[PDB]
Amino acid sequence: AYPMSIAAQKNDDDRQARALAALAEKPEAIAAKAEVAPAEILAILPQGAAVSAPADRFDAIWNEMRGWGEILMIVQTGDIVLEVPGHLPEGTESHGWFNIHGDSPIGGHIKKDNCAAITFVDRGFHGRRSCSVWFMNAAGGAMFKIFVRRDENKELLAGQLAKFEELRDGFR
Amino acid sequence: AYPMSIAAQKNDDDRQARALAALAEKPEAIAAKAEVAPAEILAILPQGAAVSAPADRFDAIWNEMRGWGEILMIVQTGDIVLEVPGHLPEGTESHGWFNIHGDSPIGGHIKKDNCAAITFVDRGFHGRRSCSVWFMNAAGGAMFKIFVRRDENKELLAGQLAKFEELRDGFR
Repeated sequence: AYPMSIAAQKNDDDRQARALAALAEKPEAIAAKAEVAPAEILAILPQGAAVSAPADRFDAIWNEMRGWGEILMIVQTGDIVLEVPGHLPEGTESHGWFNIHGDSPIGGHIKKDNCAAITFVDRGFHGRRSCSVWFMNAAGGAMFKIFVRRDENKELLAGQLAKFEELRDGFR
Repeated sequence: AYPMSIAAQKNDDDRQARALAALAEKPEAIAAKAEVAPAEILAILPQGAAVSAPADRFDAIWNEMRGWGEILMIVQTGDIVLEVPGHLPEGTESHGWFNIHGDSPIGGHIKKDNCAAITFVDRGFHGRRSCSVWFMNAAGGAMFKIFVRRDENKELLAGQLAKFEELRDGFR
């Protein structure tokens, strides 16, 4: 909106430069924080690796994932990474918050009105394919992430993976 | 360390003033963010309501709580409050991180080297007594919180509560 200055644009150009350069380690998105916000590193991944749906699809996507079986819920801050396996429960909504409680260890409150985008990330993570759904906030960071689980043989669960790909493809 | 200025001290005094004043709603600590950091509102609660142990007690306290049975783990950010019921699993440590994984839905990684204090909070929460253990970071915020559970009758679980009080009293 506001006019840009030569230095500001230059600062931007250099920022993107560091972004691309930092991606050198092709296979953690947050770690690649040499420069800017996670959503900026996501927009720089190979085409198809980061497919976003509009925030208004929040309820449809959540309902969809509730049928995926046991997934892995992950919330991360600079002090902790909490990983909780479980089925996604039904949620009720009031004043911008999506209150989730059901027969699952995954419970609490999601500030749904803070969601700016929902990005399906399908990329190599340290040698292996990783599939997850990132609910992004207005600041370009992940509010939380839902990961597709792996089986005994360490491979992405077939049935769940198919549903992820199916949903993700629809937004591509 | 560095010398204070009249305005800076005044700013501080006014800050504490807002803190105390905001506490008007005697029974959420974070909500009381009219002015400063959570640890500052904690240090303002009635004597005994917030008892802190030194960060070096991290392992002893975690081991202690692992014997408390099913507790409630809570991590909160501006976008989400994740509440996970479960037993605390054993953890291993490497490079400042406490990696917790076991027979429990509570799993992941805690940045143990970021812990500055562990505060036992025993206070009225909206009419009723609430007991929890806050692992604080250097910035005066809670990294995560472990809450004592309630039973069918909605009262704090007797056996668990006793262990909490016992441990907390020892630091008072």
